[PDB]
Amino acid sequence: NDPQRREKIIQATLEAVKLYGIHAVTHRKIATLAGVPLGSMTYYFSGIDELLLEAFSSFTEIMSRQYQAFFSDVSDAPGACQAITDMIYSSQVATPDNMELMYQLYALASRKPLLKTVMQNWMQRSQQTLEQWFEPGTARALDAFIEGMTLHFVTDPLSREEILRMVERVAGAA
Amino acid sequence: RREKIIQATLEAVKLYGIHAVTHRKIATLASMTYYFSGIDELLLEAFSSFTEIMSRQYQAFFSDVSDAPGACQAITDMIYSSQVATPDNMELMYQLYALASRKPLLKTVMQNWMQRSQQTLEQWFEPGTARALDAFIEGMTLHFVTDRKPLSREEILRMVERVAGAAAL
Repeated sequence: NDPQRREKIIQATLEAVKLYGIHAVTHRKIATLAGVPLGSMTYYFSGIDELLLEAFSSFTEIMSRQYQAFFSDVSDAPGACQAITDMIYSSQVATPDNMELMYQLYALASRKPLLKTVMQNWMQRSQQTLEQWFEPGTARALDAFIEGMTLHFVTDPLSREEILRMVERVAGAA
Repeated sequence: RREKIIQATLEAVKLYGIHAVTHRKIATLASMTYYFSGIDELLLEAFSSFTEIMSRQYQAFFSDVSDAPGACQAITDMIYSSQVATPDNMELMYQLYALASRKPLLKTVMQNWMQRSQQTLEQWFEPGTARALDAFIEGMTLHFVTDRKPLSREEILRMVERVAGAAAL
């Protein structure tokens, strides 16, 4: 079955999306990107749509891990305000490759429900992280504020000390 | 008859993909090579016009607001309204954000929008609070599109008032 080469194909599909367009993603294009035979495409996946769904799925699991990374050294809610600030301060550069792919996924999800399922599982994770030090009502508000705050750079402001003080107000703690 | 073309472009974009869009698939959805020559032209014009009408309506939501508490109620209504439905043009918006990252004129038109929304909220809130309110608003509608567990009007208003802090009258 060869799990590593299945992973490669998903990697190469993702790479074939950020590079050219999802409209352009074909079996041949991905196989030549993955350095793999045409047959492996049909052996592992039932169709381009299962493949795209898996690649987007894996893209969001990457993000989730890039997300909970910021909470490595967080014991407490005050440290969690700091990690949130770090994350919003740090991801002001770069690159809008992920964010570009992600806004593509938000819009596509509103008319492809398998993809919406994947989006939901991705946000469950973010909220679950925050609930380690906040109650859901605060976790939910902080998640939304983090997501909106990130947008407000993808168009283009603003100091760490200032980002921290907005976070601290959305959290009201300590 | 540019508006037919402008809305066809917007309709095509939302009706199956961005890059997908062709000068024909647009043409059937409402001169093309003659009026509006470049297919990317076109998107710029459609998205600009879209961004201007979106920005105007958001402002208009606050037309009868006189004060900060009123403004917290208005924001809560707007956020709750977006959750019980989900607005017409939220896909085009996420598409917009995707293009803004790649093409600088859409970054600039988007930029002009964000300061429009902030200028409204600055009529009652300090720009730090106005900035946080705008981001909270944007991030909340993004969450709706997915769709997380629904929030009551009561929960949103409590959240909005926290983010506004003082005033609260």
